[PDB]
Amino acid sequence: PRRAPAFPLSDIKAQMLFANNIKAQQASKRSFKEGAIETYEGLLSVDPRFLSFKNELSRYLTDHFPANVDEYGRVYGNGVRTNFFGMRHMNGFPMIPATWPLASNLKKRADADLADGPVSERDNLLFRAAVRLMFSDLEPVPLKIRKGSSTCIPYFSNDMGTKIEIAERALEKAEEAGNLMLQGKFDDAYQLHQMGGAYYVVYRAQSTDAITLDPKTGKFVSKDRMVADFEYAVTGGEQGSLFAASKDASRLKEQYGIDVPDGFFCERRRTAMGGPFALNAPIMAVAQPVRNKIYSKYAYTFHHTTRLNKEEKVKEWSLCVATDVSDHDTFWPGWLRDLICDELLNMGYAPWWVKLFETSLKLPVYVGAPAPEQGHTLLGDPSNPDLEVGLSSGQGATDLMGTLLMSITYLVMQLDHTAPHLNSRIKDMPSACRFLDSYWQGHEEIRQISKSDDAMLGWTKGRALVGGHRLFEMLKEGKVNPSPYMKISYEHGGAFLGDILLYDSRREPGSAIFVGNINSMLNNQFSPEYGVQSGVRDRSKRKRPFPGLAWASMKDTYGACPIYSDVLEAIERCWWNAFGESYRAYREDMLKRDTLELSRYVASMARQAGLAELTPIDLEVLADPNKLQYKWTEADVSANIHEVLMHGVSVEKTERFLRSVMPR
RNA sequence: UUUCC
Ligand SMILES: [Mn+2]
Repeated sequence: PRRAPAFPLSDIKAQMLFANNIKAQQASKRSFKEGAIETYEGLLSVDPRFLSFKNELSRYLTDHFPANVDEYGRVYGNGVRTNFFGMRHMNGFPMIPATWPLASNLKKRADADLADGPVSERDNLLFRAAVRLMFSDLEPVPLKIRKGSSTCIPYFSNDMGTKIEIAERALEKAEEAGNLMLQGKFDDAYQLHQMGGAYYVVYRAQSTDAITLDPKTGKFVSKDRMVADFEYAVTGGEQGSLFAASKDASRLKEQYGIDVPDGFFCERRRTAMGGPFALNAPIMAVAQPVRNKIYSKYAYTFHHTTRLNKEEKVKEWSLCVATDVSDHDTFWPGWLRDLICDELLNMGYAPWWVKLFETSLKLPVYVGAPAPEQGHTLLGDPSNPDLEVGLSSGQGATDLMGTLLMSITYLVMQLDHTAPHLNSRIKDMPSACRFLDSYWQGHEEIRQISKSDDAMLGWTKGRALVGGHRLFEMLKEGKVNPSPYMKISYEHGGAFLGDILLYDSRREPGSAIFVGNINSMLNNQFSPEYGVQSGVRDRSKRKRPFPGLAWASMKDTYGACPIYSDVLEAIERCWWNAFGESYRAYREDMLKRDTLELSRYVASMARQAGLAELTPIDLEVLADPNKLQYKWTEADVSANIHEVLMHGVSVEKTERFLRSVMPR
């Protein structure tokens, strides 16, 4: 196919993406930046003591607590699934270069042998039924906005007052914008209502990534992460190249004079996309009600809170298969965007709104700075959005899009390889809807719990069970992809939304339990993805508002991990060796300070009443709001806490907008 | 100095 058109920042098509204000102009030109993060107040991620501590702790834990994962990927025993070398990165210094995002993934899907559409009429009915059950009996709620998040293109505002106006104006003009777009007038819709333009592409750190220690050599080896250069991204991989980014941290020595201990590497960087907020608002105003619906009526499959919440569902199963999807977002199929839109139109959704939604999934991307001297290039033409990047992370319903794709993909897997007898129940729209409605409520012999690309597939006793074992066996074999839609395999060390499924000697769901992933405690405490941003006065606007609070929820979140005690002690000990102080005491102080600071933000918080009213979820979220993105939902957090992090647009304004969008 | 329960 066509190479995607590309425009340098100086071109008028890219200039038009940035308003005439300093923030926007700076965001367009920002060059590649790196530097140690402030892991905790006053402590840099590359401080020699800190790196010395990480070297001792990581070797020690790996030594004493080797992974306990069987050949079917189930974890048992110490609850450890891999070594602990993941903490060995110079946080804040990225691998170079980061990837150019692929402008079209059609070829990437075809070459991996994935389908370019529903392969059978049955699958077509199931994807559409997913749309009818998800988008149908919605209740308006206010549109909530994350504090301090940017409106990206074209204003790049972080001001709540300005964001609320942008959103309200957007709900008011979405209809006119959509209609413009239905007429092919995208430049007009963008110019008049800022609905269009591009996603603003930033690079985020995945702070821990695999590292192994080669026994032969005595040297550590970091996992290679492949990246696409510009030619490759704009040609969907037909030209250019895909190569291993460089994680070597040696350079930090001559560049910054930072001492780099042996076996420490640069961080894996991932692309992140900020959507043009005027376009996302009208999408988010539908998305939230959709979530409220599936997390209530289809709570069994989609609403996951605690380890025990998950556990209750899974222990009733006779077989539990922990799947893995490779690179979900970039393999996500545009044909599903078109199928969902087509079905929304059949259900009676406003065409103008469907068009806004369709366009949000075909938008050009403005690439910032993947490496020193590269970037500042707009991929795709905003005048006629036609990219196929897969799923953009900043689209307003990204989680729902991944969840609809995968939930149906895993059901198909179960039907295809284990439950042929259920096919006669899926004959037309009504029966598809009935069957999927029952399956999602956990009422069938095949079940699943999922969220985007994480899931656990279940079989109760019955006809499908024997097929379930053959599927599992097929996955263990790993030679044949069990799905025509995405690359599915089994998770090496089964886990679900952060909890590892700990199996005893019987290796059966009924006697298994969900424990916290101890390695994640270590990633969160010693390799955060951001520094403490102590320069940002308003903590509610920071990426890590109250880091100290996580100490208070630690026992609750990881206390069930078998080596919990051991890990806390190895930490205390290495921290002693490295810093001459008690880590525990260090965290109790951090805990007290943040606990006090938090009352400055909580109205109902007696200007010093404890943390008495806060749940463990509340605490993890206050220390790391990102978990509200990949793990929990607004509804899982105390309302007074929710207000610290979010602000809403009037219920009356969203209600009126939603009435003009929905069928009935 | 920049993203979506
Ligand atoms: Mn998993």
